[PDB]
Amino acid sequence: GSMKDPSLLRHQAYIGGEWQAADSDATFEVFDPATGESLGTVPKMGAAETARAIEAAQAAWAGWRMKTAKERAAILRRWFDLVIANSDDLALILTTEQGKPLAEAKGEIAYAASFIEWFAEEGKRVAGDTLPTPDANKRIVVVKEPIGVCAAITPWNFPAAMIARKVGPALAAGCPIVVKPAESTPFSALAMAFLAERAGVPKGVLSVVIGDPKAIGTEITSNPIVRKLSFTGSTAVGRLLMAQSAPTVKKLTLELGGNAPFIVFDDADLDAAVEGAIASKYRNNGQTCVCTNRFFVHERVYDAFADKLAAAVSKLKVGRGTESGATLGPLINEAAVKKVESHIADALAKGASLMTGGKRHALGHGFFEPTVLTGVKPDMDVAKEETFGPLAPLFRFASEEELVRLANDTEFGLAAYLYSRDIGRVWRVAEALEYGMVGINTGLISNEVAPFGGVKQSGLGREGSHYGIDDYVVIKYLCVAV
Amino acid sequence: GSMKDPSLLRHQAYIGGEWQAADSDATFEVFDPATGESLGTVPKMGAAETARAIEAAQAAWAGWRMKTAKERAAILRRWFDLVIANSDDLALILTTEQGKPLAEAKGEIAYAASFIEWFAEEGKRVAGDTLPTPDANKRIVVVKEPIGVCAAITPWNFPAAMIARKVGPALAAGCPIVVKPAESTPFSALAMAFLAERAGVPKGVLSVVIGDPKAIGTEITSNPIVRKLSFTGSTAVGRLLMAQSAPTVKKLTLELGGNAPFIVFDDADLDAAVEGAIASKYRNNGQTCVCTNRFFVHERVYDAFADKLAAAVSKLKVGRGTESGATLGPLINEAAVKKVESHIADALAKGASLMTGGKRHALGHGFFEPTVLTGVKPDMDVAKEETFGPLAPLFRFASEEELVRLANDTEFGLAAYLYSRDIGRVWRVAEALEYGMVGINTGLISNEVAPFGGVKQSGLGREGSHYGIDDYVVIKYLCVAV
Amino acid sequence: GSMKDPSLLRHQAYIGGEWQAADSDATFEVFDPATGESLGTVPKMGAAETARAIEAAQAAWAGWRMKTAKERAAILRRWFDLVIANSDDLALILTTEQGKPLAEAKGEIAYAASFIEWFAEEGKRVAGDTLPTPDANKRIVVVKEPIGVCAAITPWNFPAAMIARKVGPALAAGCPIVVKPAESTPFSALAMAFLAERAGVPKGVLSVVIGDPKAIGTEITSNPIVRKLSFTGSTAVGRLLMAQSAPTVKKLTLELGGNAPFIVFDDADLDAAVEGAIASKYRNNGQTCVCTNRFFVHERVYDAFADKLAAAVSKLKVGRGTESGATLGPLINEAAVKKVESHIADALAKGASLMTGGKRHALGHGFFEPTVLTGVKPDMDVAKEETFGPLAPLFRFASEEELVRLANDTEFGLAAYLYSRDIGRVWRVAEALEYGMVGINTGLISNEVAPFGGVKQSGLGREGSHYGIDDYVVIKYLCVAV
Amino acid sequence: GSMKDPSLLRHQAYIGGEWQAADSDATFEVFDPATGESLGTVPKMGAAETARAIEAAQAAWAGWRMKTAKERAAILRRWFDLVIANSDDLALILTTEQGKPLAEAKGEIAYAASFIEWFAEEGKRVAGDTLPTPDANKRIVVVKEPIGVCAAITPWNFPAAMIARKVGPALAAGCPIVVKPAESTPFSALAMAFLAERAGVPKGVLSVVIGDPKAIGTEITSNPIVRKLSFTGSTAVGRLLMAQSAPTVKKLTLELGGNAPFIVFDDADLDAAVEGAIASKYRNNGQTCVCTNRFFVHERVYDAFADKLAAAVSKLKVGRGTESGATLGPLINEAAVKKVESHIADALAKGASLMTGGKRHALGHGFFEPTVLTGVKPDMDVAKEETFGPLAPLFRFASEEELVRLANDTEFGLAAYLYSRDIGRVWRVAEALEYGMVGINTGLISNEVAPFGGVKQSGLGREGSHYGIDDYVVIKYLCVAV
Repeated sequence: GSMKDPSLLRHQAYIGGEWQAADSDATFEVFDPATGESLGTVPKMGAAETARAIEAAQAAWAGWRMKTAKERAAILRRWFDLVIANSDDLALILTTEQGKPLAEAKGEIAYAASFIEWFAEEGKRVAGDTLPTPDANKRIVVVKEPIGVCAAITPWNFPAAMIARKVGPALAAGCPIVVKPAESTPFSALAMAFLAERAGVPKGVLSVVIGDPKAIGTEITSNPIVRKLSFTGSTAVGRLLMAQSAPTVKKLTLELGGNAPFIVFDDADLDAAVEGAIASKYRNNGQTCVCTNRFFVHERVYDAFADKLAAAVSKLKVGRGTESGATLGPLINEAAVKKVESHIADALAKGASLMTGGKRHALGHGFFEPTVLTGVKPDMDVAKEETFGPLAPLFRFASEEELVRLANDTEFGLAAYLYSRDIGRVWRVAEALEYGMVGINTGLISNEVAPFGGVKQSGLGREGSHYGIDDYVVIKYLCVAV
Repeated sequence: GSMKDPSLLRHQAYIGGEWQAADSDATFEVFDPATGESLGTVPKMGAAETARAIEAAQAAWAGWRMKTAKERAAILRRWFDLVIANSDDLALILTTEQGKPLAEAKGEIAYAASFIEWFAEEGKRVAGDTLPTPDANKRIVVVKEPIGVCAAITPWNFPAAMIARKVGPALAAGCPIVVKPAESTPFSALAMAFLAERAGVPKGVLSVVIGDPKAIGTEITSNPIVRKLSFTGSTAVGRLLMAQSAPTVKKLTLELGGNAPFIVFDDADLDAAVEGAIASKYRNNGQTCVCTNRFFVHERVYDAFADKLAAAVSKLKVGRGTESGATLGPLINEAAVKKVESHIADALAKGASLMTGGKRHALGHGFFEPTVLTGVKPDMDVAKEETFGPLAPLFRFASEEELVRLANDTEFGLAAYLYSRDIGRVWRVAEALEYGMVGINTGLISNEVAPFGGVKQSGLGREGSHYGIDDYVVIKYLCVAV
Repeated sequence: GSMKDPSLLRHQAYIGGEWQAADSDATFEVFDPATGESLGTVPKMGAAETARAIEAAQAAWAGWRMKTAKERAAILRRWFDLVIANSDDLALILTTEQGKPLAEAKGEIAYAASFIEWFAEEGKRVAGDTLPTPDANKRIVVVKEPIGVCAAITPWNFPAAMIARKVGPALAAGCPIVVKPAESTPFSALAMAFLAERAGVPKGVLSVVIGDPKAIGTEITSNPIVRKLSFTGSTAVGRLLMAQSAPTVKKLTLELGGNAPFIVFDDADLDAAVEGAIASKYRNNGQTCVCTNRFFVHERVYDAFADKLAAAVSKLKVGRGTESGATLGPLINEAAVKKVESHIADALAKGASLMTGGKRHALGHGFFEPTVLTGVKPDMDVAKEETFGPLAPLFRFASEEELVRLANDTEFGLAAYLYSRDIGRVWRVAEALEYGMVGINTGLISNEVAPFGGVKQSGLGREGSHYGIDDYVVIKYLCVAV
Repeated sequence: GSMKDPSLLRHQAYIGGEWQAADSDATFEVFDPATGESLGTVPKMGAAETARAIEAAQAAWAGWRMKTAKERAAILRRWFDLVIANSDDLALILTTEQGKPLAEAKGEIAYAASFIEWFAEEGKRVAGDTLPTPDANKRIVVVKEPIGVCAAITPWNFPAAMIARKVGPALAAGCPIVVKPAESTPFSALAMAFLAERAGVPKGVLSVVIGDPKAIGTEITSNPIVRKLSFTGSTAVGRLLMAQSAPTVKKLTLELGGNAPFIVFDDADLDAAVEGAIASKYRNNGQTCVCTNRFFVHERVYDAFADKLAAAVSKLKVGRGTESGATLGPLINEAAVKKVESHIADALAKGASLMTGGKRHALGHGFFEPTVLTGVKPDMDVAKEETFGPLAPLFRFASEEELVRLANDTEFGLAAYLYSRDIGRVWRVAEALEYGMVGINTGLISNEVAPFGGVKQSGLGREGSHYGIDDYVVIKYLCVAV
């Protein structure tokens, strides 16, 4: 009702090119995380409807792959344009359902938009090889072709970007895709589906399914038609999805939990590290995959860094995403708040000091006071688990050799940040760090052209860049007798 | 004992760079598939020995990865030369335990060697990117680094080559590897470990563990130290290994089962076709992963191809691998023979016809008569199972639409072969075929410069070429503030 | 004149981002090649004006290269959109000043636009390297940066497309460019430049200089600020420009003359070969760099091919470009008419038989009759020179060995065309052909994704594809102590 | 004389696979630059002898290109294996003919051999692409093939490594090569040619021509058979060869002259910067092309740098190459000595001061005292010209912005060196420097895996790395109708 185009808010799922309600007419409700008020209902679908979405995708494949990359890119770039054109609404829809301040959601829409554009262009560059033959009577030619029907289970913390990142490459490679978005935040996904429809995406090529994650998830992983699956969420769930895809040996991309260390050295520019700490810890209220989970600060600047950070934090305003000056929104749901409190409680019981914040905000719901902790030790839960909230735990380190042992002492290896001004120390530490991504004197590393992903328990594959499309195609060796 | 160097025949496993028997002193016996005799005993190890193997690898990693690509190349190249130098003995050991003729045994050592050399060279070429930044204040640098400790489980059909194909890339990358080879053929695996040891491979970088396939398998898949696992074998086991590797989200390479179509068209050169048929079918007594399973012949040339194939097959000489003039050795075990008999009896029952062979060979043991069958229809078992024996089942087709349907009518998609003279037809059929590898006017396609692997249920990833090494490295994004 | 945007027609040059007359008010006239009428005037500049353009490009470079690839892509994309939006006007200017039919000029405007788009995207993908080091205390990083001020000299046959193919990859790579279009068709370049102003290309980044070919040329080649030059035209002038460019060791793209053989084999589809002949021979009245210069038809199908070619030639309509249905415009000038005459007269004199046309057309001016010749032999002038007109010289041949020798008996090696069905003969002949580009069973091969360029005396470098931007960047190796 | 294999010293040229004296039986003499004592005679050949070597190259091409890359690699690896095994004598030949210390000569042998190895491996990896078509009816296939007959003209500073830098990539590409080495140091070329003959390099594939620089060069550049030319030497000669090659549009690789700045910033590790000064200024007695020509040291560190520099120069023992402890052999000839003295006198005349050296060494001939100069300004000769002698001229600088202007105030741009410890500065400066190669906190940059070459008047193309082979091959685009 508050949009230039209210038909962007959808209360039906998108199955095989058609807008539909659940087969049983079951629906669940979606609430504004800041106010708690109802935003309406969406379908509560399951295995049967997902099966139809998968079949449709299979039936849509031959016609979609038969197009040139240039043609697919004409549709994708039309989709891109529509996303740009409806920027203000898409952002409002997102802010309302997910929480983040309008400025951040407009960032997310432009961010999302750029993945569509990037993969439109990449589609035209998926390239094979002609190679030198080891046998004179033979020639070697290698081509690439879409893998088949793709599926993707996206999370709630970036309800729009996550759709573009997973839809973009599949369609660009010549694949149809079935997407199950997060139950918390389905509107942003459906808003994308609707604009993709307008752009001229053929029926079946794109499906957004909404309902029960075990029912839909189970169908996706057991269905032999689905040849590749992408999942961005918790490490725990990702391990299970790998197990359920094992019977049909699916090609997997897994984007799992992190535990980002953010390292402020002896010789770092302190102010800039503080600028980069606010960005890497407090944007999206600390709920991103890439968010700092552990601060490691050198003895010799610990005291000075902590003050500067405490100051910086106190200039951040908490309030509803639609209010001006507002930079920290609510935590997504009730369970998110209880997690932060748990980490704070564990730290306090183990000897930590509350520098600032530490409790729920008076505005209620998901709002939580930006928190800084000092004297954080590695026996505390925050050393081993992700907070997913606005909490800055500061560990102390003495030596570069101790740091690397500290930073790496974790199951996960997604993002990592490092502030130092010495060229040789930067490399030595960056190289030693078991992480897929490393920010060097920057707190913001995410973009469309760089390969995004983790190592170790943070999963498999890479999204964005020229590396992004690789997982969505499969390779063919042609050995030609001459 | 008929070797220039009798110490190549090993009866102890190679753990952490130490020759050791099982912790409980247990053993199992290896037999000669051609003559039934005893080739000796090897350790029957299990979990605990594999665990020490795995820890040894981790202990060895820091040192091995800190060598330059060139320094690693030196050692691998010495191992190459040592494998070349000891070709005859390696060929004898291989024939003795596996069955294949000496010519094919020597063929494999040569093939195995070229992999070692190839990856030695590739290691010096594993490369990252520098990409144009989307932010003026930042710089994008991409680097590649070893994933971690690797594991490989290899089969018996190529008990030397498979070792080079999986040890080679790992080491080149900068990875240590634990290798559990087939219990039917362990000596080939050990002999190269022995030659690798002499080449200067430091202790812990290579292990060859021998014994209980389930116990050793479970240890490998559940151990968190193992970050990537390669497996070549049956699709049924591949699926389970992917399930078992899930709790740790390991990088998987799977070279699983196939169901190769050999395709003879209207305008094929029949004499060339028959030459390719014999080679793609009767290599290694039909026991390669890429062996023709289903012959599809066009109705115009069906009777002529059948007569020419039948005549050629009947002139092939069956004997023990060491016997000069013999081109067909034994099937590996009793189970293999019975499978071939089952496939024949099945086809015969359903109305097919015997053209040559069909029975077990007078020499007994694993010796089976090279067999050709006409009148084979898609309802017969061999249409859906791999034979892994010297059986040419001739199916029949009329059109180009029909053949694509029939050839792709399987869960598998490894190797396929296509004989036709029309360029337009060649490309058309090569694109429509869902296989990772396609021979065009040839029946021999396997080399070290071409990427080897399948699609669908044939597996994940590629081996050989510049593609082979990518699954042993992990990529790192560096965002550098400017 | 009679266009939606009359201001698209330009009568001033674009020196350093500002529209200017010659320093000395001098001009020269431009005439319609179909009807001889004065189309208006354009400046007659030289060394002085060219030096300001060059000096302007250097002043603009710092601010242009400082933009992200993303940003430059946007500006080029705005230019792309305008080129598409104004497609109809830009066609008529092109037809009016060059002569080719409207359908063809429209086709060229799209071609031209597809190039702007392509390099907009390639600009974002110019990539360097991180390499495995051969000395453990060092690290190798390769990066790529714009070369510097570029210059381009373009021909008259594609006066829209050539501006796109040279301005596109330059600006995309971070490079400024000074252009001198063919003084026979300068409006099409000026129009493009005008739309680039509208797109927001910063003053100095683009310059279109018009006037004395030799003075602008000699100033381009003598000036040390021009670090790279791109030339598309005759081999004669290409050889001179390389020499003039030696004292500053410029980077050179040279797209020179060809002598394209059109090869029709024994077992070809005759009807597709005729379709191929029409498009490769008579499009833009035989005035393209890739236009067939010599037909080689197998003895066995000579008459059959000649008859069908004669029939299809007669089906073409000669007339002015603005008239509907007209498929053949005039030859761009009188000297071009005299070249065609010179070639025909020589063929007859040495024994060739005329089969259609052979003289100038009734419409006068540049109009010449569609011409086919038979009994053509290697002693003829057309065997060694490019006609650049609607002349189809048919040569005879009796074998594969003989064809390769005939097709290669030339100093040139740009485009070549081959019609055959036998997979084995295609590869043998395609490989044996000393040409940069080979069309197989097609007569049209020009597009944005493929590397366009020749070998031998046809020049150096490649335009388009991902190879196209590479000559516009210089590579820097950074050796970094650890 | 005193060499394990006295037949490595050749007094005859190598033409088309046979050792010949000139047609006219003319010769000229080769002296030791440390004693003046005659080392023997070599043929003084001309056009006629070159022309033959070229024709023999054209003849040998087909049979050389026909071999697989692996087959060519086995021949190149035996040549590698013969250079390593005979490195002792080859070093001694090199010292004797050129001057540099025995130990340095050995480093060059191992350096030259590394190139042979690298390209043997690279030849196996020359790759084309398969690209996504913009037209459904067509397929895009790109292959690479050898360019044809290659010529190389090599200088004296590296009489062995330069041979291998040009021959390796050529033979690996599938080309034959005619090499004319420096008239002053021909024995390294000839010894390696001899080894190549023994290695199994087919006759005609490699020729080494000795005689009149002007006569041989002119034949090479005028002959249309020669389709590409690789040159390393002075910029002046480079400009002439590009002019001479213009009538036939030859593909050029030009490694031309430098003007390297070694930059010592405020925050450098001064001891390490000295270790890099010594390594970049006095290696090969200042006679390398990547030699430091201009030292730029910051105001704060100026004094302290100079003191430490002279303090390391005193440890450097000038002596004949065979004497133990000799780290500085003689310059090549009197003309080089006259040049060093020319700069020193001009610098003194304009204000500079002598720190150490400044005179001819007692030993005479072409030995010269290692010289350091303080108070050098831009107005001096050594500021614009290359010394090619042991002369460290120390320039003073204040701001960063100033340094970039001074460092780039030259037409040349091969190597640059940069010492600084601030990550941000290293990147800002290294990006701003107009040079093909920049060394970061190191004086030694040259190796086989990195792209070697310059920008601006320093030439065209790259040597070593995967980029090295690209200039030896040609791109063929195949547009296949399907």
